Amino acid sequence: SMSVKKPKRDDSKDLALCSMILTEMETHEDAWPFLLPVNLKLVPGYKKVIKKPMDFSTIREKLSSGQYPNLETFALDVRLVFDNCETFNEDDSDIGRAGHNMRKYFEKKWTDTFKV
Ligand SMILES: CC(=O)N(c1cc(O)ccc1C)c1cn(C(C)=O)c2ccccc12
Repeated sequence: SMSVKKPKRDDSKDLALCSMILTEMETHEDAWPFLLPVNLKLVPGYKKVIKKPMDFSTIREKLSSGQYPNLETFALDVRLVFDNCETFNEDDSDIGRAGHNMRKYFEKKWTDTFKV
């Protein structure tokens, strides 16, 4: 409360750490469905069904331009990519399985990186 400060983690390295994680995501073999935005003009259903499209290149732009207030808003956008993928794709399709793989890959990196 007022004049009572909770000890809080050192967040000075978060930008660098999130960029590192995003780089590893971008270079993962199964990253290909997520490297660019879904083409809203060529993919029927997507624009109407997926209310908040997100992809790695958009996250990279936002990260490079100071549009993430904190590390949690970054993680939200990464998870949005995979939540969108699950909504639109069958689990056993190539894109669907890529998304599950990439979510697992992300969440372990997230855990290993930030609760030291
Ligand atoms: C151009 C395009 O729309 N896609 C795409 C396809 C690729 O092979 C490589 C990269 C991308 C961005 C699609 C991504 N999709 C996802 C993530 O569900 C889709 C879901 C349905 C149809 C297309 C896509």
